[PDB]
Amino acid sequence: APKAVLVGLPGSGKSTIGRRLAKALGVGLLDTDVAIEQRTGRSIADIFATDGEQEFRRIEEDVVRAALADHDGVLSLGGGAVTSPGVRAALAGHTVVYLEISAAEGVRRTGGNTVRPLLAGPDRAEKYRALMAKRAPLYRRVATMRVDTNRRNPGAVVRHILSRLQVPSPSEAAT
Ligand SMILES: [Cl-]
Repeated sequence: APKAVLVGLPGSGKSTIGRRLAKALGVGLLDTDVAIEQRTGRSIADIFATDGEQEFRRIEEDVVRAALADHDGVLSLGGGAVTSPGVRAALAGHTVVYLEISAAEGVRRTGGNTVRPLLAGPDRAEKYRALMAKRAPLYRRVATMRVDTNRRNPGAVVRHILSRLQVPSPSEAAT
């Protein structure tokens, strides 16, 4: 079972924190979005377009269940997995770390390298705030560890998580 399943919105630093965390623990990193493409031979977009959302969500659910069963390291969950009731069921009992950010932090962090994001018009930011309103409540439901990642460096976020994922040395009996 994973040492940690990471969840959060775009902008939360999920990819960089996942890698860093796996590095510090010395464990494997498995990303469910990448795993779906590796198991199907098709892009996320292709599956959506041709089989439809519900079927994408069944395929993802299967992948996530397998990963929770078989992976021992860090599991980075794709952004919409938690909309699936079966995913939220399958997560129960696991260690689930929610990289929590505000709507405003997220907007700022997903603007890219352009210097004047407001000039492209409000639609991208509006769609981002909508997503957060739909996903955030689901992430708070499934979390076992919430981590405030607003204006914190990824290094400090990794330390925070490691301080709360400690494993005692085994007893002589255990050995
Ligand atoms: Cl680190």
